Amino acid sequence: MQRSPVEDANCLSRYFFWWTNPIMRKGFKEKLRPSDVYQAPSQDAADILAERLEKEWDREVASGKKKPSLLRAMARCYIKPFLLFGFLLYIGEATKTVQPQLLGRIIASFDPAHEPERANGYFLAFGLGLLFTARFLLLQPAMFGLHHLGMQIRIALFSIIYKKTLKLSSRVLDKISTGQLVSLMSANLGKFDQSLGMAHFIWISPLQCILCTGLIWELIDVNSFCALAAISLLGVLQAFLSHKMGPYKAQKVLLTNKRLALTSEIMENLHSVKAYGWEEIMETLIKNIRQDEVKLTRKIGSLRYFYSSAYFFSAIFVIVAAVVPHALSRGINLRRIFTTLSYCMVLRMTVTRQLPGSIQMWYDTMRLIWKIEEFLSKEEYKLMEYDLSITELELQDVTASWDEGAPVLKDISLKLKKGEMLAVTGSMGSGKSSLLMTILGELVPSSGKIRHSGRISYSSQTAWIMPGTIRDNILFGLTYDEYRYKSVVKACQLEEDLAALPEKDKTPMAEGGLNLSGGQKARVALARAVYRDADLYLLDAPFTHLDIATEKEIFDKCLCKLMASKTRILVTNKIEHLKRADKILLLHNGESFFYGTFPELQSERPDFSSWNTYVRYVSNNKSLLYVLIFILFIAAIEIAGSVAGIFLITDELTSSYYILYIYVATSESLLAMGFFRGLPFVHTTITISKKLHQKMLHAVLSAPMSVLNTMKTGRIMNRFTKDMATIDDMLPLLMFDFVQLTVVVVGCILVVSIVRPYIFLAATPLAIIFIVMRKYFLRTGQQLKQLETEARSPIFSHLIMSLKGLWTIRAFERQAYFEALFHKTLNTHTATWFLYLSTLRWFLFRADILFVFFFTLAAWIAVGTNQDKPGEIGIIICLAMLILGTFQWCVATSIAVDGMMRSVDRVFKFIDLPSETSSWPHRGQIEVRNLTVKYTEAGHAVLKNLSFSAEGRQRVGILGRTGSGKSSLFNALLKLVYTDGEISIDGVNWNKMPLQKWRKAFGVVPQKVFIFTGPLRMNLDPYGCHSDEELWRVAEEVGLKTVIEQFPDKLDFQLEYGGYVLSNGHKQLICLARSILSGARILLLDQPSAHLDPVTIKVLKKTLRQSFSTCTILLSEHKVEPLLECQSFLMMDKGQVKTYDSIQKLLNETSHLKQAISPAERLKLFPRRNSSM
Ligand SMILES: Nc1ncnc2c1ncn2[C@@H]1O[C@H](COP(=O)(O)OP(=O)(O)OP(=O)(O)O)[C@@H](O)[C@H]1O
Ligand SMILES: Nc1ncnc2c1ncn2[C@@H]1O[C@H](COP(=O)(O)OP(=O)(O)OP(=O)(O)O)[C@@H](O)[C@H]1O
Ligand SMILES: [Mg+2]
Ligand SMILES: [Mg+2]
Repeated sequence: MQRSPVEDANCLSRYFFWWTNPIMRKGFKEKLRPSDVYQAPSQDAADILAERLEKEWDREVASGKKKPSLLRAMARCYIKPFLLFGFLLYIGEATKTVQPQLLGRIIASFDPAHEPERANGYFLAFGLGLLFTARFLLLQPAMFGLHHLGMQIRIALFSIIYKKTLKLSSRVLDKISTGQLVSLMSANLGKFDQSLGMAHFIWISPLQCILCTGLIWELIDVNSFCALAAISLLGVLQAFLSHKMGPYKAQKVLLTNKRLALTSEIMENLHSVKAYGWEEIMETLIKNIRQDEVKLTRKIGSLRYFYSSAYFFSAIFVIVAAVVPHALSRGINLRRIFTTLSYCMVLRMTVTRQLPGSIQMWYDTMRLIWKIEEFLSKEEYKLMEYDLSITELELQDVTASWDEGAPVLKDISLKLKKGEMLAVTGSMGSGKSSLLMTILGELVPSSGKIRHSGRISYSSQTAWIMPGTIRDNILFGLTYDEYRYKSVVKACQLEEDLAALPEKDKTPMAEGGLNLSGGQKARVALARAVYRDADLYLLDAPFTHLDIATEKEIFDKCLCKLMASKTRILVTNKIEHLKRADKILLLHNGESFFYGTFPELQSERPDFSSWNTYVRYVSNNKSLLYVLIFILFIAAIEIAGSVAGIFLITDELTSSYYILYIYVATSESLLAMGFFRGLPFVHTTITISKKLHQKMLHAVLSAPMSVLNTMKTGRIMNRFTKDMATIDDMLPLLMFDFVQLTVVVVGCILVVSIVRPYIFLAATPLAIIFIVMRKYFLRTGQQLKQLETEARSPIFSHLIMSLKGLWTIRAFERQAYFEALFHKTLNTHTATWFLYLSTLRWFLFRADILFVFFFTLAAWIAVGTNQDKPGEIGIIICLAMLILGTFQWCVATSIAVDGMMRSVDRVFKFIDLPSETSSWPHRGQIEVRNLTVKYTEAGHAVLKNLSFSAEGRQRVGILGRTGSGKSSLFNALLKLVYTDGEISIDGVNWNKMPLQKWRKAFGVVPQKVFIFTGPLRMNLDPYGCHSDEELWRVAEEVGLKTVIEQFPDKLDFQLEYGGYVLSNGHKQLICLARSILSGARILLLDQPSAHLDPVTIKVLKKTLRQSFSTCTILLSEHKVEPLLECQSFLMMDKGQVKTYDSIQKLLNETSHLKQAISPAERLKLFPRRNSSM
């Protein structure tokens, strides 16, 4: 990307935006790409703004205040431009205050007498033009500069909070939810930048209004005292309505946050939710809180209507309060009423528009500043000091607990030398991870000293994968090597299956490694830890998804031979690992039973324990069209009354002009939308949003997996978060306001033109010139905006991803790397945003300069060919001056509404997203022949020529090497992937049946468990069509009853996503309980014994096999002891399945990839008949 031309440019160029010319011209001809857009300017880059603000905050915190404030630190580095651009806004708006007099002098000097003055018109008219043009010359650069400042504020705050959250402690990290932290940023991103202009009026409006009322006080009469009182009542009425919005608006945002949290859950675990068949249920779950939300929006909109309507209706009321009282005292003045009128309106504008919008921001921003200040002042993580003098780890009397400092760990003692491996072991929730967390330095111990050498590696229990390549995750910062890398891949047994992929290496992985298998994520995450050089290695249960063979090989080659002379701590429950290892550690409820060698354990007493966009929008709701006709017809007859109404006065009455000023001044109220006229528009434009949301959610949730796995979570979520909240909240009032301003201006321009026709002559040429200039901007800008909104998604997806696997980032000390990566994703965004914002200012500035030509040629053409002896064509200068003052505000909306309307197309893409359009037999007979499955169309084959059969209600066993396709078979059976064959059930297939009914036949328990936010009632049965004792029966049946009884509100216990409330094993136990209640013939089981103890499986199988009495089951496990119960067996090979009756046949037919792998305990029972001859 070439450097930004803004730096290498003239002042005159940067002021008038001449540098923008090429990028517009290129955008006009052809379509733009992310390659085409410029680099960000060097002044407002990420690294400089962060380094700036942090210093002032550091010293402000370091000074030792009673309460450190962010404003005091912030103000010291942003005061200079704020006041400098602020001064221009004051002198700019102060221009208005002197308009009444200059306007008032020419209209005064119209009819004093015929002869005294000639020059007065032209001099003061040219002066009015000079004074007018001085304003927007003075005013426009201030806005741009002051916006651009707000961008520099927001980039610094995103940077410093990210730097903070990366070093935030684990005790407090669990308390803070991710959704609210993201949603805090997602709302502000755009709004906060643009909002500063309104906020600067907090001292402008009070200073101006006192000077304004001081000048209108030149009216001695109490008449003036009556006139101003109309502004005060309106002003308090405005702020009164803003109060009533508060409790409704505040209560709604909370109710929104529930939905955005739930949509994030359902769409992250989108693979599982389809397999059960929970579309309409989830749609219903979303529809309730959605139904509750819209009810409040109606009230927020209805109050926000009168907020707008009271402003437009007040022109009639305010104007009569000046003139009619003055009729009592020294009546019908020559020129004082016009001055008074102009002072009355400019005052009204300030109280109605500026000051509420000013105190709107300051009241909002202080709470934002309070929360960030609170967030920056939280518990900080301590980095481990590295020193070489210590060579082996030392613990003594370690006691520790989460959120209290009963204890999690209690008085641990262990003494490990260099070049030794320890074996941690125990039951569910014994505290095996917490011991690693204390050694790691994440959890701080309360009473007990813990000492070690600094550098540590760590492999997590739930392995996570970065967005990039397999190489990137294995290397993970460190440089590439020839045989180091290869020895790790060879040792970790990741070489064969990696070669089998379509691309050899460097496969671009989706969110969380969905394109990789369950076991591969463990081995790649292992390899990561193996590849680096460190003193201590912590492997927290790496062999949970691996086979017996791969485990055996990895344990012999990788753990023993390759890591020889490295200290290891491995979590496991296998006799052979415990036997080979040096020292054992047996936890139980946070306290240790035994600590020593294996023969010493045996000598002890416990022997062995274990228009297209608009037409589609309007046509979605026909009720809005029946309103749209009403607005056009009434406005036309409202116009008809004014056209005819003037002539009645003009005929009775050269000097038929001063009434035209009052009409133009009074126009807004005459052409306003009444109570019956305006409210139906707001009602219909809400109801459309309720449907338009409900259509999208249904369309997105029912689509094929190849299309869904193409898209990331953020790309989808960005439609729900921003674009839906835009069309919900903002669009109704802006689309209301747009019609008003067009009807007023177009209505007014026609009727002022009908009198004195040749004023129309000036407007014909440039209006079309203006419309061309708009179409010139809209081609390049609107297109550039869509790039900016896509550039928003990588920020939050990078933020939220960082919080999931933060524990590793700390272990590998890669925090600075992620900051650098985070700034790159910002700089690409701000480049786009800065460019777009500049191209808007070009158009906005060109709109004003274009206005000067209309004005002067209207002045030049409107002139006496003969002697204009009344003169004062200046009054036409005055009529044009005021009417087109609001035209800038009318245009200002035109860009906002149109650009914001293009967010609707993004929804319309998702609505039109490609999708798929007797008693079911007790006989659970299933056969498959010549099946072939593929994930991506026109890609590689995962299965090829698969053929097998299962007997009616028979127990079948599936085996195979890790990454053979055991899950993909279940995806093929359930139709989540492309297939070529004929799967049969009772001599029936999908020829007649739809997918819905085909899905209800099965009972799934997937690899990845899915437990969403809500109570256990909603988890165990989302429909809600079961008895309590029926739920208690299955809780006893599964072997999950007691652990529920220990909780408060036993069955209505608030269960969060992730967390620590239930252990991993319990999440499987829940996932089984789903399939109990499902009531299906066929059951698909993808590794039930994942994080289950040997003790739990025996008590499971005892009671579980009487529940599943009359139903077929398809198991797929690496553990043998759960598997050996079932009848038939089938193994998965390179291509296809080959079947066997018994284990004796299976293991002997298999070529010692399982026979020589199973331990002496199964070789006790297996060779019993041969050896016991
Ligand atoms: N990060 C955490 N924050 C707060 N509490 C936690 C955290 N991790 C675990 N806990 C709680 O403390 C207990 C410690 O058990 P822990 O999960 O360490 O045992 P474990 O052997 O790692 O579990 P598993 O057998 O599932 O691997 C858990 O039962 C849980 O309730
Ligand atoms: N979502 C996916 N998209 C594309 N390819 C996939 C996907 N999931 C798996 N694969 C491919 O299929 C192979 C293994 O499939 P699968 O995950 O069904 O095996 P598995 O038996 O479930 O693995 P494990 O035994 O580790 O659980 C891998 O080599 C992988 O490339
Ligand atoms: Mg654990
Ligand atoms: Mg699998």
